[PDB]
Amino acid sequence: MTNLQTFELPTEVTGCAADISLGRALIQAWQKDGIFQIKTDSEQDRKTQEAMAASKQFCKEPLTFKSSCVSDLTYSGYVASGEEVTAGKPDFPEIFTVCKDLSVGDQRVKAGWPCHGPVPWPNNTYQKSMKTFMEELGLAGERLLKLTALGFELPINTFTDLTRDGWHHMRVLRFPPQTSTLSRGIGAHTDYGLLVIAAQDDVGGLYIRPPVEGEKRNRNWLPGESSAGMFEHDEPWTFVTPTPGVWTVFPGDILQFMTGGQLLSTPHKVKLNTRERFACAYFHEPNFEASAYPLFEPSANERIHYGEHFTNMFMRCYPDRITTQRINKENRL
Ligand SMILES: NC(=[NH2+])NCCC[C@H](N)C(=O)O
Ligand SMILES: O=C(O)CCC(=O)C(=O)O
Ligand SMILES: [Fe+3]
Repeated sequence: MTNLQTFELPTEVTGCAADISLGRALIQAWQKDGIFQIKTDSEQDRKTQEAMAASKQFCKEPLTFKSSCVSDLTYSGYVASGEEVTAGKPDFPEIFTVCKDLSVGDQRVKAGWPCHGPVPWPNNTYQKSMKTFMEELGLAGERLLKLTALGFELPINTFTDLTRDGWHHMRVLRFPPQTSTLSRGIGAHTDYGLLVIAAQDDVGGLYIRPPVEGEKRNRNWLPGESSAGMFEHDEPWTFVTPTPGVWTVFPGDILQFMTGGQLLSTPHKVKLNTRERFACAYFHEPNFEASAYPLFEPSANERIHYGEHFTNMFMRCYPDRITTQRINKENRL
């Protein structure tokens, strides 16, 4: 598409008539374009800009310091440019991943649950900026999930019943400038949870793939059907033009599975630009222990254990990271 649809969400979603009309409109936009925008208010906008500023300041730190912000208990922390792999090929942003920030005193960490541990924060100002941002993003994700259930004529809490203490996380990204021979930022892929809410500066680089009539889509939660790299050099790829005062929203793997493909996990990719590009991707996820189920295929026994999918995905992102080594050595998976 050449112009994405932009919506205003209400502060509370109760199931009123306007809620149902909006929820249906959001679903139709996903089914046509693969993505839509939501307007941010003054607080959401500010929190977004504060997160971007903290990201830029952190990236100015020496590489030796950034590399120390790592954990062997959680995937939270720093990812160097070229460390992450998508379809076996290195992605080139530097990243700070924020997963659920759990103390070593948390019962799940004491029990050795995979991926559970405290964030290796660079400092407390950075910590406050990202946690405040993710609180705001979580409120938007809960609204979007209630509206999605209403748009499908499902009980309003269908999806939010799966996101109590949800495994929400965020990737804080800086993409370096391109060269004459290299412009790959992140390869084509689909994300893993229910929703992706994303924000970006004014530089530009994100492309998404809308649903395509007659195009079968891999089911990225299954062994031999990874979505990484698929369609990477074939049209259509919609450029997500930087637009002031909005976040973008598209579905992840769990929504595709639960809706039987009536929604599709939106494939997307990032190209390096002539300038460095800052972006934040937020993932509104089920509880780590939640089992997603088919909504429209009754008598279906299939399930996705979300925590298993997250753990499998991040191990494939970072096969050599100390986090992955400890999972392997201690057979946490
Ligand atoms: N942790 C992520 N969400 N990474 C997004 C990029 C795709 C990821 N490297 C993959 O192979 O699936
Ligand atoms: O750079 C972006 O806008 C999104 C990056 C992304 O897809 C991701 O981190 O999952
Ligand atoms: Fe992504």
